[PDB]
Amino acid sequence: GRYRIRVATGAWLFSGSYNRVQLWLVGTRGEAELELQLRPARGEEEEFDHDVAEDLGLLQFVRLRKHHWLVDDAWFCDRITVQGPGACAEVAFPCYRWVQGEDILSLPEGTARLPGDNALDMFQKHREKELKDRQQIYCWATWKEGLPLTIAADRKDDLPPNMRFHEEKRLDFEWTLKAGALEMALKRVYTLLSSWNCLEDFDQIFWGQKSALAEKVRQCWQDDELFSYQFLNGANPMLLRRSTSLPSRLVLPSGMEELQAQLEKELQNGSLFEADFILLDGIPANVIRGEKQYLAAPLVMLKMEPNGKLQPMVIQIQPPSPSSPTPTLFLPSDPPLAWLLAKSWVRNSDFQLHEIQYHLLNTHLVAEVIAVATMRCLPGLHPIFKFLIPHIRYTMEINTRARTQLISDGGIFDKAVSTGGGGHVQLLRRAAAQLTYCSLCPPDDLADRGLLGLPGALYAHDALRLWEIIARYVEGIVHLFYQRDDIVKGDPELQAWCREITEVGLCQAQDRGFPVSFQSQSQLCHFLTMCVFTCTAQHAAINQGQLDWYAWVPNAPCTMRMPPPTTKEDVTMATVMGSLPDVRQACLQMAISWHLSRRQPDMVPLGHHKEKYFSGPKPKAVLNQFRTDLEKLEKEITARNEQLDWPYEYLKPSCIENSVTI
Amino acid sequence: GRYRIRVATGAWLFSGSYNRVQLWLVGTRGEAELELQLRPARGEEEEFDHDVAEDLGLLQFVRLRKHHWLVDDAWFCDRITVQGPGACAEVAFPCYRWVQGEDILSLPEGTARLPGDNALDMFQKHREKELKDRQQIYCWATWKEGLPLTIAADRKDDLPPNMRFHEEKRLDFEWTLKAGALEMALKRVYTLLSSWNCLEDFDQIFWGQKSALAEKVRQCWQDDELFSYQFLNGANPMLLRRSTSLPSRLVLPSGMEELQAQLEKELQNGSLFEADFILLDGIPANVIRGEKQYLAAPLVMLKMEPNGKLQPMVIQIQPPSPSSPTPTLFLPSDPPLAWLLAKSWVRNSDFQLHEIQYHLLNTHLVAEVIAVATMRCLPGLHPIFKFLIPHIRYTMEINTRARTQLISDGGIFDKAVSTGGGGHVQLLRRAAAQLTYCSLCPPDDLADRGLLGLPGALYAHDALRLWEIIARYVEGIVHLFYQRDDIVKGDPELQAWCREITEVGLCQAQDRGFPVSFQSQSQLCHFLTMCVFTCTAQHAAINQGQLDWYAWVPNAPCTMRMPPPTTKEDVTMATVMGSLPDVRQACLQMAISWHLSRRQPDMVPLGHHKEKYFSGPKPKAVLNQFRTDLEKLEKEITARNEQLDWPYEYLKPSCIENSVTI
Amino acid sequence: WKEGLPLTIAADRKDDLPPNMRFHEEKRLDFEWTLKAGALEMALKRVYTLLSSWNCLEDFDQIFWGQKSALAEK
Ligand SMILES: COc1cccc(CNc2ccc(S(=O)(=O)Nc3nc4ccccc4s3)cc2)c1O
Ligand SMILES: COc1cccc(CNc2ccc(S(=O)(=O)Nc3nc4ccccc4s3)cc2)c1O
Ligand SMILES: COc1cccc(CNc2ccc(S(=O)(=O)Nc3nc4ccccc4s3)cc2)c1O
Ligand SMILES: CCCCC/C=C\C/C=C\C/C=C\C/C=C\CCCC(=O)O
Ligand SMILES: CCCCC/C=C\C/C=C\C/C=C\C/C=C\CCCC(=O)O
Ligand SMILES: [Fe+2]
Ligand SMILES: [Fe+2]
Repeated sequence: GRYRIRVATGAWLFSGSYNRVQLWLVGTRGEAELELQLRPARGEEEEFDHDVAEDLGLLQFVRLRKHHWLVDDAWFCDRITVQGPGACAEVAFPCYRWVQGEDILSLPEGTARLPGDNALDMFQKHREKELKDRQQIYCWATWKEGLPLTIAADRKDDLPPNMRFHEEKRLDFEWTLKAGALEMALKRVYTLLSSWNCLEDFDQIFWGQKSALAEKVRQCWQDDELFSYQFLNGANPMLLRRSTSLPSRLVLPSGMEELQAQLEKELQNGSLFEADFILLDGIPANVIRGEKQYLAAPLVMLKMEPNGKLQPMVIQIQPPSPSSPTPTLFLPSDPPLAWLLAKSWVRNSDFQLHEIQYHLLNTHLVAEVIAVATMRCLPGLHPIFKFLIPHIRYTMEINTRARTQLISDGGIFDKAVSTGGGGHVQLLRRAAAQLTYCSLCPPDDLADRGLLGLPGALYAHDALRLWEIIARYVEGIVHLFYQRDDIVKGDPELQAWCREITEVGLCQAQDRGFPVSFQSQSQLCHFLTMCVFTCTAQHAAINQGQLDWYAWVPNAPCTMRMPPPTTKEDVTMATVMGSLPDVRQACLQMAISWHLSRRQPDMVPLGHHKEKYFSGPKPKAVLNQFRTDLEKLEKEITARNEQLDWPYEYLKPSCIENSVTI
Repeated sequence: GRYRIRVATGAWLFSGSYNRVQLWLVGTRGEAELELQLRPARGEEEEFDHDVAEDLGLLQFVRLRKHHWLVDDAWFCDRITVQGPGACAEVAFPCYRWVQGEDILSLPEGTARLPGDNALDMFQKHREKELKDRQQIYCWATWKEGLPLTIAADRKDDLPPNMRFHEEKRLDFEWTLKAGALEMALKRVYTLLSSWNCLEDFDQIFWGQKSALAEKVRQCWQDDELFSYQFLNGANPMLLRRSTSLPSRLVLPSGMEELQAQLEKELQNGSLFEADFILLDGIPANVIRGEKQYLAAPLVMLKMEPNGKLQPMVIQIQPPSPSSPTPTLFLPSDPPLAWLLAKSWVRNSDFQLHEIQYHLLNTHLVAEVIAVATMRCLPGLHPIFKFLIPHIRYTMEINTRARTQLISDGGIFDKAVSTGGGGHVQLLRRAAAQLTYCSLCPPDDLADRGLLGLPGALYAHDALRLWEIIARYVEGIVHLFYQRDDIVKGDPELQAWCREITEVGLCQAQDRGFPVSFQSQSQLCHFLTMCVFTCTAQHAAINQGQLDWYAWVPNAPCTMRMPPPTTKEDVTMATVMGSLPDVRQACLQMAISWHLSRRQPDMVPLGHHKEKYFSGPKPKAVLNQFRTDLEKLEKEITARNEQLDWPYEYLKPSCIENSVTI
Repeated sequence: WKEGLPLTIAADRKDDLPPNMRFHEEKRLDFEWTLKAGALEMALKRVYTLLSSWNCLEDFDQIFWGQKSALAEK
């Protein structure tokens, strides 16, 4: 009758010394009440040997009440494990939550359970009560119309406590914000007594917030090879697509018959690629400190040479208009300053579409919709919730901090970036209309963009490998808990979660290929693979490259302070320098790039969450197989990268964070 | 053949993601090599299920090698527990150390073991090797001649890494130093545009660094009752002693026949007490910023009324000299300003003797001698080492920080305190000559001082209760591991530790009653009870009252800026105010009082160390009985204190830190 | 000064007042100096509370000094 109760504590803030807890061991045949004296230690759980006279049977719940606690005392309980009298099996009760208030917190038994039709079942009652509690604390908010809905939190303090940053993450985030502000102030003081008239003057600020790859970028940004390489394996690999036909906007003037012949030859050869930034057309540009920024919607046509390297054929900086039916077509054979300015405009547009569409919307906002819907509709007992909860860690707070500080009206995005000041919200709406289910799934996105089988598309290879590994993990968990298709259909909480993402969170995403329901195990598996890839791998691909490719500001301008060139002979070094961002906007670009792309000291690698929501050995085995496949993929990526002058490192699983946290 | 290895990690700093460890399970019949991937979590240990083909037998050692680690990566391993194939007993291997370098770290089996005469025994070889390693990293240093020896560390960075502050303690200590510096700067700015001519002007600085008891002290410091009460239950309860005879220095002039009759009546009644500050006689006073400080060696005679309250009879501020054969005898019936100045001089002298003799020397330096000798002569296998190691935590670094920052030449003690500037080192030498073994043991110290059985001596009652409880803990551990007297005598490491404290650390303390050897279990029990009380309870008594009694600077001046009065009629408010410290020294007194007496957020209550050095159930039971007695004593002290206008709270076991850390 | 209120002396500023109604030297100097002293003490209190939490009633002890009385302490 000796029950050993081990309380793993994730975090605590105990002002006093007597922090007591009333704990109930609720079993099938009875419950037992205990009084425990919490004295948590770092790295060690607390044991509590207690003799229970009554026969509790199989334990189903652990109930917690904080007994006469101070108001400032906080307790994040990781989990409670109970060893029976002679059972010797540590029955797990995962909590992973802040125990607040004087109310009883019920922790169900750690075996993941689907909802049933037995209303009298204790787990069914607990999951219904839990779902009501979650649907009252986790509410949807419309941040902007036409956008996917957010968590109902005006500020980070309005968030639910379980979605908050833990101490180490919050301290690191705020300290690195102060460090970036300090370094930017030092850079701006440094450039007060220096001229800003040549590209080498960007060396005056190119320090502290940079990488070795960023130094290589500073050495090689003017090369057309690196400019073309950025479309495949740069910060934004999400836009370039193979051309099945010449674009309609690509209007060639007279005398471009050689370029037309080359474009037709690349088209019939199947080596013609395009990056169309047409989503930026008609987007109002920012006005920063009374200075008008400028935006363009370029089209750049690339050719794939036999050596696996892309080469630029033509840049059209502006789409055709009634005012300008035939835009100037910039070529690599042009005067070098005009071609360099055209490449800088294309990379600036890539910066806009990368940060707004493919970083903020496709990864951050989609993961926040997944996070809110997972908390609202999937109870703690649900296997899909236990599967998804490590991959939605810190997503709500990082999106709330973005909405309050970065992308607010007057935020940091309105201080450096050309799409800011309201145009970025319209661009977010336009990209939300383009935010399809097909675009978020690498096999379908890369088949649609024609990037399958490309030897130099390192992102594409790594993303397909990550998708099949993550899909193996997903199908292992789902086939563990959903044996048949009718079991998937018969799960009301899962269907409610699917509707919450599609109908509610993504704002009627039926037309955009998102499912309203799951009719089979495979459909649920594909959707959850999309969720995990968006929360972990897509964000790592679209986020880790910010410092590598954006610390050198001329390689990817955050804004343009001059109108796009319409003639090639009129472009000088003064035109390029006035078109490039000033030192304040460039330093802000560098600081945000560093802050967002740096490795978090408390980061969790993909699949290596320490929180044990699942209790059974079979989901643990599926997770272990997932980790083994990730280490094998990391070995393959390292072996490939060591033989490359330009390694792709953003999709290494150790460097892929387990959720969207930054 | 499935060995489950659980690695509890106290702390880590992992820059990268692949921190591998080669672990050897060394048993009586063989050893097994493993490769473990460390991914530590807060509050949770790391499990590692591994199949061992060979029969290891009973496990004796766990060997650790860091396998290709980064230079900045650090790992403080708490302990390693191994569960056998079907044994089900978690064989513990406590480490509680920073794993540094590429060398193999051998962790013995957690059962405490005495040294044997079998040289071929693996534990004997390990403990000899460990003792050599410890005697090379833990060396004695002579900070000042005539003083007890210190750890060989010129700065805190020169300390052994296992004696360093952990992250939370170091951050809290440095942040509270910056906070105290900020608050003092604000107080000094505040007093620039205010007059300093009355006692109420000390209200201008009496904020932020104070307590409710300190406010009561500000309300009642001029009362003779509180002044007398401070000798029994104030910050310094270590000096007042019952008078068996009238002191020789108490020279009464003519006309003091009534005072002589009262002193004789109190002497024959047995209610005559004295606080003789004669140790301060001839001590050179500080010179702070060109202003000469002044020191006195007073004698104050107290009478115990039937209601249990002490009352002051006479204050002699200066001892008799050839120049002044009959010093002025200040009485409570004098002009009030002269009597108030005499009481302020007595309390200033109490501040000097409290901080130098009874805080720095009797508690901090003695615990540092115990700490260094324990590390040098007692191996990790030794039961007395496992007993003492929680009670020597942070002692070396707090003494090193004191020696480098506070009490150095030009340190903070030379900036506010009258004994500073070199005189405090001479006072430390004089108190070291008075530092007897009898003085550090409450039953003997209170019997010698005649404070036994006093109803109002709350410190004395709490100290005797703490001594008997701690002695029960000590005798439980010792009788668990030392069954006979010849076992105590036959332990060479214990005798070496005794010599290291007495002959080496305390600099030939034979004449001062410290033992050169242990001839019985009871002698070792009494000495270890002295060690634990000095490290925990004596320091708590002499340290927690600093803010309560010293935030109001006129209640206990850190320095005196005028010579002591020789006449009663010439003392004015100007004389008192010029005698009291200026705002800079008073603010420094307040800041140090707050910094030293505040509850550390990471503090370990007495007997509640989470580190499990002992593996057996019987030392755990002895520790549990110790904790139970401490909670019963805390309930008794709280029940006594709730009915008292002046509660004594410094010896509550929850408020007693487990070691000298501040 | 305001409609519906009792009427005031016709003086937009203190300098527009009749000279016989003006503060004498000691009163004016004391009033202005105590305004500067209160501004100084408030600046010091606000600097003090920058690095302190404001979540309990005892945090009002962080500012309860300098401008108080014994009755205010009670
Ligand atoms: C991790 O590093 C960071 C990245 C992004 C933003 C910050 C900090 N917030 C910020 C906002 C606006 C600007 S800003 O130049 O647009 N305005 C300024 N106003 C003032 C006001 C007074 C004195 C100087 C200045 S600079 C700069 C930084 C970082 O620390
Ligand atoms: C927990 O709080 C504390 C307790 C004790 C000491 C410190 C800080 N060290 C310190 C040393 C000397 C002095 S001191 O007034 O003797 N000198 C000064 N020099 C300068 C130099 C420049 C500007 C101002 C000053 S005040 C004060 C503090 C604390 O933060
Ligand atoms: C006898 O003592 C006083 C009582 C009442 C008012 C004053 C002084 N006038 C005042 C007005 C407004 C504020 S206020 O915090 O509302 N604004 C601030 N603006 C700035 C501007 C720059 C720098 C700091 C500040 S604080 C505070 C005082 C006293 O000295
Ligand atoms: C890195 C290039 C410059 C800005 C890019 C624009 C938008 C970022 C994309 C998604 C937004 C998500 C999270 C931002 C994180 C935290 C807000 C704090 C302020 C900051 O982080 O500043
Ligand atoms: C509290 C009254 C004024 C000073 C008293 C004198 C000496 C203290 C007694 C023992 C010394 C031990 C530890 C001091 C701790 C740390 C040094 C940091 C500086 C400081 O802590 O300042
Ligand atoms: Fe991000
Ligand atoms: Fe101390």
